[PDB]
This record gives sequence, C-alpha cells and structure tokens, in this order.
Amino acid sequence: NPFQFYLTRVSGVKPKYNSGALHIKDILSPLFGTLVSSAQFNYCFDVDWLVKQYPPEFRKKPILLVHGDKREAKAHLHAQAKPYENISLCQAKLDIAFGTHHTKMMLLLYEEGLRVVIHTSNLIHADWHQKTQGIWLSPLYPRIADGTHKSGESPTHFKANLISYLTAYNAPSLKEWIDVIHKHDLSETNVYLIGSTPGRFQGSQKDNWGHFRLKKLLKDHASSMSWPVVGQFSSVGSLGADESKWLCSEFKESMLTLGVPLYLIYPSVENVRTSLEGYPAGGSLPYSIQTAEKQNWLHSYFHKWSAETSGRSNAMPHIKTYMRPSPDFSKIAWFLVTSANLSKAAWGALEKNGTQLMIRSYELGVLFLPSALGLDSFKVKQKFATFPVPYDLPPELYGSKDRPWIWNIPYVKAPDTHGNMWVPS
Ligand SMILES: NC[C@@H](O)c1ccc(O)cc1
Repeated sequence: NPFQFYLTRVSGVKPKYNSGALHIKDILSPLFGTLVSSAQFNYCFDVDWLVKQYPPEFRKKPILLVHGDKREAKAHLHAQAKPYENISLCQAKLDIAFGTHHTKMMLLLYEEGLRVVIHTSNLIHADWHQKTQGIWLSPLYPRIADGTHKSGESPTHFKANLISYLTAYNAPSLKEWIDVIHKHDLSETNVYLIGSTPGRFQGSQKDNWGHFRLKKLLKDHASSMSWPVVGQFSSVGSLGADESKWLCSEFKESMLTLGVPLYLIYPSVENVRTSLEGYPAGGSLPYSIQTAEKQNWLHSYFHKWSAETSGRSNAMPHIKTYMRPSPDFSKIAWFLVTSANLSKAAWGALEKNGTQLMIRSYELGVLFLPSALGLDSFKVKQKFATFPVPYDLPPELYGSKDRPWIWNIPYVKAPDTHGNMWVPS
C-alpha cells in the first residue's frame, strides 16, 4: 500500500466498513512505536479527551499543543492543560484578521524513529466518532546514523518543505521539532507537502504557499493529456459577487494546471438531516447565511455527499479533498487530502494588481502525484496503482429541492435521525 491514506473509524457502521480505518487510539498505540514525545497541531482541542487517547504507558510523555487561540479561548486551553504537567503550548501567530491555525498534524517521536501524521480531524471526541475524516500516515522515519553524512531528503522534498512550514511559525518550541526532523531520514516519503501560512507573499514567495504552491507542483510534476476538477470540503468562505472574482479565475486556474467542469461536494440539508449524527453534524459544517446569501451563484456547483463506496453516506464529511479525475471518473491525475476548506482564507487571494498572494491561515495537506510512484495516473479504486477515493463518483448534483447545509438558520419542518430539530440561538 503505497498511499497510506486512511479513513477514521466510524461508530455505528458494519465492522467491514471499519476494516481499513483508524481511530486516534490506533495511531498512538504502542504498536506504532515506543513513544518519547509528541506535537499536536490543530484548531480545536479537548485536552482531557486527548490525553485519554494516548495509551496509559505513554500518557506522561511530553506533549506540545500547537494552536492559534487568543484572549479568553487561549486562557481556557491553558486551563484545560494546567493539570497535566507534561503538556506545553505554542500559540501560532495570526497577524491577519479572520485567520485560524487550521492545520491538523501529529509529530510523533519514538525510540525507534519518527512519524508524521497529517489529517483532517480536530482533537475532540465528535470529530472521531461518526464523521468521514482522512489520515495520511508517514512511514517510520529512522534516525540518521550517528556517524553519517546524508540529507535524509525525499525526491518530493518533503523533509525541507516540512521544515520550512515549521520555520514560518517563528516559534521556539517548533525549533526543537525542526531539529528532531533534521536528525531523521525522510527519504522514503512519496507525497508532496502543500502548506498555507499567514502572510502577504510577493514575487517568488507566491509559489511557496496555498493554491500557487499547488499550481507550482502541478506544473513541474504532472503531465498534460475535459478532465474535471473535484473539490470537497466542510467550510465555505466568501468567494465574491460571482464565479469570476476568485473561484473560476485564480482558484480553478491553479487546480487545472498540468505539465473545464468544476464539481464541488458539500452536504445538503437532507444529507445532514438523515446522517448518523443528525442536525448536530451541522455544527462542524459552519457555512453561515451571511456568507451564503452573498453568493447564491456558487450553489449551482454543489453536489451531494455520497459515499456508498466506503459505507459513509451517513457519516458527514469533515475531510477535505481535491482531485483531477478523467472524464469517465475511472482514473485521476492527482489527489490531495488537506485541512484546507473552500475559502480564500485557506487558499490565498491575489491582491495589489495580482502581485501579492494573501493567505489568512495555517493549512497543511499531502498531494499524491503518480510521477512520485513512476506512473502517469492512478486508477480509481471503485470499492474502498489504485487510489482509494473515499466517496462515490461521479458526484451527484443537488436536486431542485436541495439546499446547502447552512449552520445558523433553523430547520424545523422535518426531524432528523434522532427526532430532533435544529434551532441555532
Ligand atoms: N464544532 C466547533 C466549531 O468551532 C468548528 C466547526 C468546524 C470546524 O472545522 C472546526 C470547528
């Protein structure tokens, strides 16, 4: 299995749909390595829950929480963490308004080596219970021989790219992690790192982050041959008065680069209502009416969540993925799993006559390119060489009575899976 792409365990589906799936407890298990230290990058944290996910033998090893919380939220997290002597915090600078530290990553230092986990879940119980989430698991990276001269770099430049991603935080606790990474051999890595960090980026720096980073990698490492672009996310930013301000102009331009139909997959109200969680799934799909009403044009692109292939049509998506399938959806030019939702905040927007890329947030994903395996395309695994696309293809268009889930309006005409309504207030 060259991909090491996994879905999270979902409670309440037939065990067969969990056979290849991982829970955070599986990831932190002693079978994965003898744990020495770890760093947990994320957005939302439940500290008490998090510590319980570690096996008892490792619960006392040092843990760094890398978050972007400010003011009261920051003190609240510090409070959550106070009781546990072994936990430190690193607040990621967020100098631009409306930015978040949204990246989900685990750095796991073991006696036997190092593991990097890049994924889509918050460190709270409900993100790992009944949601469709994605995980990339790196191989066990060995420590570089105490007396040898090697970069420990991969053909994909993962080691250096990860270091540059961490370097951008300018944070003392991350420098130690940077030092740990320097000391390991990451050469077996076959994926590309695509990061976002807060900044306004000029000249050659534009290629470093966000959608320009992706455009850059697709230009250098993909080959060109009508192939659609598929985008799949759980949050939607304000994209502009029409499709030509950002979505189809700079954003799609990056995505269609190689060496045109746009499908956007986003849960409808019906998807959420009939889900395993019901309407409360909607708490993690924060599309607000203020944003939606500004951009009714967008919803023509929306397609339903459907994941029969993985038994997860009722497990609402918190994963985010982008890909480039062939016209019959049987193969793909590339696949990306990332924390980046469909927002300018996450991906970048061009400013100052198009000489500046403005990103608001930290995001991180892994791009799977066939060339990194010495292929030209991946065949799509039709039943979750062959890439495990986690939802059904082709995607299904919203019906005429369908609506995009909007989290801050009420739904009171029809009860959900648990006989409940939704009245946010
Ligand atoms: N459910 C908490 C809410 O703040 C939220 C919603 C969506 C996310 O991706 C992360 C957090």
